[PDB]
Amino acid sequence: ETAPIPKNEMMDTITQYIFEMKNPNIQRITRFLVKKHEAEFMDYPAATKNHHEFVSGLAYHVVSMLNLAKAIADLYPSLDRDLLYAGVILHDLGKVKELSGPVSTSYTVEGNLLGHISIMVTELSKAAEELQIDSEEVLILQHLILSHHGKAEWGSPKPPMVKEAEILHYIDNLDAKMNMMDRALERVKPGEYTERVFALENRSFYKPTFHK
Amino acid sequence: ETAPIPKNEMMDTITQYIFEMKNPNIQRITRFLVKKHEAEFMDYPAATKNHHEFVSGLAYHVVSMLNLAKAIADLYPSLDRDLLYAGVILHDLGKVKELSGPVSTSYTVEGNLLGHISIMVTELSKAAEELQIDSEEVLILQHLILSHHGKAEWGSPKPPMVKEAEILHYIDNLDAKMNMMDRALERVKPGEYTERVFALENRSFYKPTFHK
Amino acid sequence: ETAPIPKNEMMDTITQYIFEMKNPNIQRITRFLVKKHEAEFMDYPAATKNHHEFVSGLAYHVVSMLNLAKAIADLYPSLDRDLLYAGVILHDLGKVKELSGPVSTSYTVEGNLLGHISIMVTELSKAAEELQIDSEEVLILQHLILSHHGKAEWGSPKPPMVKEAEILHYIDNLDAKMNMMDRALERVKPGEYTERVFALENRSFYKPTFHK
Amino acid sequence: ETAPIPKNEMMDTITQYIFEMKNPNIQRITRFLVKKHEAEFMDYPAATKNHHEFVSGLAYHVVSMLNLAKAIADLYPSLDRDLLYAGVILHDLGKVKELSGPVSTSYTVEGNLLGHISIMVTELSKAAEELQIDSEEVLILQHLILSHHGKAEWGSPKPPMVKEAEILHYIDNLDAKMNMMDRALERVKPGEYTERVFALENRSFYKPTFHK
Amino acid sequence: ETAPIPKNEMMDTITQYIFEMKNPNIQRITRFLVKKHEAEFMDYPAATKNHHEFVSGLAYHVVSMLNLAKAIADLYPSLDRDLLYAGVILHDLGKVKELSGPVSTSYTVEGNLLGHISIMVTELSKAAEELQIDSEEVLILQHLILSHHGKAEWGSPKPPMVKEAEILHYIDNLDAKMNMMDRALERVKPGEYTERVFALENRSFYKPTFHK
Amino acid sequence: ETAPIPKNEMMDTITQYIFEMKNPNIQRITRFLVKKHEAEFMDYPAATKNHHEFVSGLAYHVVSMLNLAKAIADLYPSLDRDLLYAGVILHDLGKVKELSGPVSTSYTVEGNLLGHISIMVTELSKAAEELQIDSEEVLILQHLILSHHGKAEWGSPKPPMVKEAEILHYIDNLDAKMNMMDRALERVKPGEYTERVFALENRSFYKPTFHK
Ligand SMILES: [Mg+2]
Ligand SMILES: [Mg+2]
Ligand SMILES: [Mg+2]
Ligand SMILES: [Mg+2]
Ligand SMILES: [Mg+2]
Ligand SMILES: [Mg+2]
Ligand SMILES: [Mg+2]
Ligand SMILES: [Mg+2]
Ligand SMILES: [Mg+2]
Ligand SMILES: [Mg+2]
Ligand SMILES: [Mg+2]
Ligand SMILES: [Mg+2]
Repeated sequence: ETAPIPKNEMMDTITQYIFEMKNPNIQRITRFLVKKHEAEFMDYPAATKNHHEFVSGLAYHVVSMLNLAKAIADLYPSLDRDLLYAGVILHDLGKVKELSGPVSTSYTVEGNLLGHISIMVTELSKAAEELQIDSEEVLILQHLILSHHGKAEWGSPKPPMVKEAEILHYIDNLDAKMNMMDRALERVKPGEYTERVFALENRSFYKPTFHK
Repeated sequence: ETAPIPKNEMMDTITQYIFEMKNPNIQRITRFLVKKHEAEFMDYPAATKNHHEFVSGLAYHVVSMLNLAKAIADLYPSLDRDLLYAGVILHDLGKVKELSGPVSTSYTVEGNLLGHISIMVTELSKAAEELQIDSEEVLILQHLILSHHGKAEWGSPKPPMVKEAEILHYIDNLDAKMNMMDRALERVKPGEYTERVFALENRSFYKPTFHK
Repeated sequence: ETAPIPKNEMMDTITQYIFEMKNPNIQRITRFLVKKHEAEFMDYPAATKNHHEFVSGLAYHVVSMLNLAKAIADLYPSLDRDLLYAGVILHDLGKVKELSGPVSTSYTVEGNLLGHISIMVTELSKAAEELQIDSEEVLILQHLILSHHGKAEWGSPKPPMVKEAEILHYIDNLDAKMNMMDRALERVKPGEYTERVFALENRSFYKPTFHK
Repeated sequence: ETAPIPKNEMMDTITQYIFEMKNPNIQRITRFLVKKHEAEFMDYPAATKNHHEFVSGLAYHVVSMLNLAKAIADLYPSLDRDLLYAGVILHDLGKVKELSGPVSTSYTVEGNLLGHISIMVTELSKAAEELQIDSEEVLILQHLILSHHGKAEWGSPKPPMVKEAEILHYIDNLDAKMNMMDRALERVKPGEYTERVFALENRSFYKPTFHK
Repeated sequence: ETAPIPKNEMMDTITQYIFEMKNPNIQRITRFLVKKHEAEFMDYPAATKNHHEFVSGLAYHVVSMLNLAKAIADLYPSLDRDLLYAGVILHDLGKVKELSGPVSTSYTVEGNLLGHISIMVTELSKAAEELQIDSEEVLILQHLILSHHGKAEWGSPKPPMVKEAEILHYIDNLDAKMNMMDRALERVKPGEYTERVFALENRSFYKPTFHK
Repeated sequence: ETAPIPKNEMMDTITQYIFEMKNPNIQRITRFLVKKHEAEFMDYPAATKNHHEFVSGLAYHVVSMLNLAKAIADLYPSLDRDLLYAGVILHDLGKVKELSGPVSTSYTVEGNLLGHISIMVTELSKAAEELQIDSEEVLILQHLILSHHGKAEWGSPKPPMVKEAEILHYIDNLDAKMNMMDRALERVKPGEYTERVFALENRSFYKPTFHK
C-alpha cells in the first residue's frame, strides 16, 4: 500500500512551502534538515501501528498537516506562518532514525531508548551549531519539537508554552485521528458499527445510514 | 466590550451557511432552532469565565467555528458538511437558557442542575416532533450536541462515536483555546511571560522576542 | 429465568405506591410515564450483563428499590417521599428504548449513541409539555433522572445536587451490587471463594464457613 | 451542641441490639468491647470536622446505623444480622483513642500515626485472646473493621470481600453523608443554594422551592 | 531453587545485628519475635509471584535489606540504626502466617482477607503486652510496619510519617526490584531485550552489548 | 548558607571518582563535561525551591549520590560502576544552564521552556561528536540522563529501561528527599510535628520523643 499522491509531488509541495517562508533562519535550518534527511523522509512511515503505517506515509502526514496548518493560519492572522511550517515539517522527522525502514518496521535501540522527540531536538541543535545560527528561533523550534505530543502521559517532557505548539499538537491529533478513523470506517456498511480500534481510547464508531 | 464584527453580518453569514445546506431535514431543523432562539443567540455570551465572556460572544464563536469547519471539510472530503455545520451551530445553543443574560452573567437553576447539553437534546427532539421529522438525522444531531465536550470528565454523557462528533470536539477546543490564548498574550511585551491562566491546565505562555 | 415474584403483583405494588403519592404533579407525570411504557417496563431487563439480565428484571429492580426507599424515608423524615419514589420509578425507564427486548438483549442505535439518561430527560420534558405542567418539580425530576449514576466516569453529565439524587445514587448502587453479589455467592461451598466478577472492581468474595 | 436523643436511652438501645444477637461469640466479644470502652464510646465525637463533630456524636452514628442496618437486613434476608450489627458497633470504636476527647478534639499521636482501623483490629484480637475465643467470627469481624472505608484512597488497607463489609461501607457513607448534608441545608431559604461543602467532593446543593 | 547463601549463616548474621542494637526495648521485642517465629522465618518465601518466590527467600530479602540499611545508616548519621534494623527485620515477618508454606505457596484466608501489615501490627502489640513494654518504641515500630509499602494504592493504610518509615519503603522497593530485575536479565544475550515483566509497571529492559 | 563541606574537597573527590573509572569512553566524556562546565557545576544550586537551594548545592548533591552509589555498587556486584558514576555526575549538570546563578535563582528561557534533561542530552551528543566517540556508551548515558526522574508525570520523556537508570532514579529520590526531610526536622522539639512540606506530597512528619 502506497500513498494516494505520488512521492515527488509531495517533495515539490514541501519545497514550495519552504520557498514561501520569510524568516531566513527558519528557512535555512528547515531546508538543511529536509535536504540531508531527504530519502528517509520520503520513504519511511510515521509510526509502527494504528496510523500512517504505509510506505511514504510520513510524507503524506506532512503534506496534509501543512495544508491544514495553512487553513488555520489563514483564518487566524495572529499565528506565525514560518515557525508553524518549520515545526510541522520537523516534528516527526526524527522517526527517520527511530524506525528501521519502510520494510519490516521495527523500533531500533536508539529510538526505543530515546524517542523521536529528543533525537530530533539534538539533531536540530547540531544543525544550528553547524549553520552558525545562534538566535532564539532555534530554541522556539526546539520547543515545538519538544512538546508536540501535548501532555506528559503521551511523551512530552514539557507542556506546550507557545501558541504554535498548541496549534501543532491539535493538527497532529486531528490529522492522525482522521486518517486512522477513515481507515476504520472504510469496510463498514452504512447502518453498521466499526471494529473496536485501540488508539482512539478503545471506542467503536457508527456509520450512519445516509452516508453513501 | 463587544465582538469585533457587528452582529447583523454574523447573522447574515450564519443564514448564508443555512442556505448552503443540501440535506432538507438538517436545514429545516437548524433554521427552526436558529429562528426561534434568534435574539438570545445573537446577544448572550458563550461562557461565564475564561472564554467568550463578552456580549455577542456566542455569535463570534459560532461564526469562527463555521469558518474553520469549512476549512477542514474542504481539505477532507470524507466528512459531511451539512451535519458538521448543524452540529457547530447547535452545540452551544443551550447557553441561551443556561445563562441569565448579556448583563450580570450567572448560571440559572435549569442550567446549573441540567447543563447545556441535556437541554438541547430535549429542545432538538421537541423541534423534530413539531416539524414531523422522524429520521436518523435527528438522532445523529442529538449525538453531536451530546458529546461535543469530548470526554466524561468535562461534561460529556457519552464518548463521541461519529466522525463529525470528534471534529466538533476538536474545533470547539481549538476555537475556545486560541481565543483565550490571544486574550492572554495581548498585554505582554515580547520576551516576557503571560499571566498564569486557569482554563489551560494551569500553565504560562512565552511570547517570543521576534513577534512584533 | 424469571423474577421470583410474579409480574402483576409487581405492577399492583407499583400502582399502590403511585396512589400513596401526595404531590399532584409528581403523581400525574409518574402515572403517565408508567402507563404509556407499561408493557416494556414490565417485560424488559434492566441491563445487558452483570446484573438484572433476566426477564422482568426491571420490575424487580424498581420494586426492591421502592422497598429500600420506603425504609430510608421512614428513618429520615427530612427526605421528600414523593420525589424520591418518582425518581426511583423513572430512572431506569429509558432501557425500554435503550435495549432491544427480553429476548436477545442488545443495545439499539438510540441507546448506544445517547444513553438511558438523556432519553428519559427528553421523555419527561415531553410528558410535562403534554400534561400542561410547567412547575419546578419537572426540573427536579429531570435532575434525578440526570445524575442517578453519580459520577462523570460512570455516565452522569452532572454531579448530584439535591438530596434525593444522592439517595437515588446510593439505593441504585446498593440494590444492583447486592443482587450481583448474591448471584456470585449462590454456587459456592462455605469456606470457598467466588469467581472474580467484573462489575465489582474486579474483586473476589469469601463465603464464611458458618453461613449455612 | 448535644445529640437530639439523650445518652442513656442510646446506651439502652445499643444494649438491646446486643441482646438481640444470636451468635454467642459475636455477642460476647461485642458486649466486652462496649462495656470496657463504655464512657468514651458514650462521650467522644466521631470525627474532628465535617461530620459528627458534636459531643456524643459517635453514639448517634452507631444508633442511626443500627436502625438502617436493621431495615436493610429485614428487606434482604441473605445478610447475617448479628455480624452486621457487631461491625456497625465496632467500626468507629477506635476513635475513643484516636481523638483526645469531647472538648478540644484533636488527633493524638497513636490515632494520627496508626489510625482507628489498625488499633481496633489489635483491640479485637486482644479481646479474643482474653475471652478464649479462637473462631473465624473474630477474623471476619477484623475484616469488617479493616475495610469499612471501602477503598485504598480513603484509608482501607484491603478492599471489602464479604457481603456485610460492603453493607457496612454503604451504611457508613449514607449516614455520614446524611448528617453533613442535613447540616448544610438547615440555614438555607427555599430556592437558594448552600455553602460549598468540602467532604462531598466539593459540591454545592440546591434546596427546591417546594420544601417547607 | 534455594538461596545462594545457606540458612544458618543467615540466621547468625541476623542474630549478630540483633546483638548490635543498643536500645533495650527494641532489641528485646525484635529478638522475641525472631525467636518465636524462627522456623517459618527461615523457611517461608516473601511473596507468591515475581519476587522472592524461592525457599528461604524471605531470609535473603531481610539480610540484603539489613546490609543496605547498614550502608545508608553509615553514610547518613541522622538516622536511628536500631529502629531501622528492627523495622527491616519485622516488616515481612507477618507473611509467615499470610503464606501457606515453602511448598505450594498460596494465600491463606487470614493473609488474603487481612494482609501482612495488620496481622503483624497485632503481633507487635501482643508481644508488647506480654513482655511488659509500654514505650513509644512499640508505636513507632507499629508505624514502620504499618506504612512500609509507601502509598495507599499498594497497601499502606497510612502514608509514612517517620524517617525510618521512608527508609524502609525505599530499601524494600530497591531490594525487591533489584531481585526481580536481576532475574529478568539472566537469560538475555547482550544487545537483546528482556521479557515484559509485570511487577515493573509492564516494562521491558535492555542489556547493553558491553556487559559481559 | 553554604554546604557543610568546602568546595575544593568536593572537586577533588569527584576527580578521584573520575580517576577510578575503567571504561575509557565513559571516563573521557565525563571528564570533558566536568572540565568544561567546572565553575558553574561548583557554584550553582540544584533546584529553585524545596531541595538543594543553597550555594554549591549541586556539588554536595553529586558527592552524596556518588557515595551512596558506591555503597549500592559494592553490595550488588551486577551493576556497572563506571556507567553509574557518570550518570550520577551528569544528570543534574544541565541546571548550570537552566538556572540563572547562585544569587537570585530563577529559571531562564532555555531551562523553563526545555528542561535540564533535553539540554544535557544535546550536550552529551555534542561532546561525543567533538571527542570522536561513536560507541553505544554515549547512547546508554543519554538514556540515563533522559529517564532519571523515573516517570512521565515528573518530567521523564521515557520510562527507565536499563539497570543504572532505575538505580540513578532511586538514589536521586533518596538524596533529595533526605536533604529536604532533614531540613524539615531541624527546628522541631521531640514530641512535636513538622510543617507540611510541599515536595513530600504535603505530609507532616513526627519527631519521636527518644531522638536527642
Ligand atoms: Mg510525535
Ligand atoms: Mg505528525
Ligand atoms: Mg459546550
Ligand atoms: Mg462551542
Ligand atoms: Mg442508570
Ligand atoms: Mg436502577
Ligand atoms: Mg472509619
Ligand atoms: Mg461510622
Ligand atoms: Mg510488605
Ligand atoms: Mg520487604
Ligand atoms: Mg533532574
Ligand atoms: Mg539529582
